[PDB]
Amino acid sequence: PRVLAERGEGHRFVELALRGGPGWCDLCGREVLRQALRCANCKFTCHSECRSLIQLDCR
Ligand SMILES: [Zn+2]
Ligand SMILES: [Zn+2]
Repeated sequence: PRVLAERGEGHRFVELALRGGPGWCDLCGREVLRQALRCANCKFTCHSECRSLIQLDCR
């Protein structure tokens, strides 16, 4: 249903619905449990708590 995503003044980060499929924090390279934030706009599927550490602008 949710077609629009909170773009904001920077990264969009598309919440990866982990309802059966795992997620790998491309940033670090480990396994992600929580709704990993995947900024397909430039970055990738990063860890939820890691998103706060990523202060990069939307390339
Ligand atoms: Zn971005
Ligand atoms: Zn991480």
